[PDB]
Amino acid sequence: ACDYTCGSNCYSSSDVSTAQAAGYQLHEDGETVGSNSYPHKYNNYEGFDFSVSSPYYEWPILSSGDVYSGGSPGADRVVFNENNQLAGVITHTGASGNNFVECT
Repeated sequence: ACDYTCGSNCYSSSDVSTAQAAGYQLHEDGETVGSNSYPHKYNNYEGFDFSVSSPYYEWPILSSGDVYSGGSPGADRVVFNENNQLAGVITHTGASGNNFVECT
């Protein structure tokens, strides 16, 4: 199981989906979290090979705390579009300017 082990953290790809509907439910609800709109749309440029849609989105995924709301996730950050599908787990720290990149 856990196919997204980043920073030495075998995250469950099935658990990432739940957190995937976390930043999504908010993006579609129009509401927001913390106070800076965490769930936003990612344009992508590095060089991925996702196969979902164009209008991606970013939101932090956790496996112990809970929905991002009172702390600082950063680094891991599964992407998505508007159906809680899954663009891929990208990291925001393993690349200059914590750019995003498939967890490898």
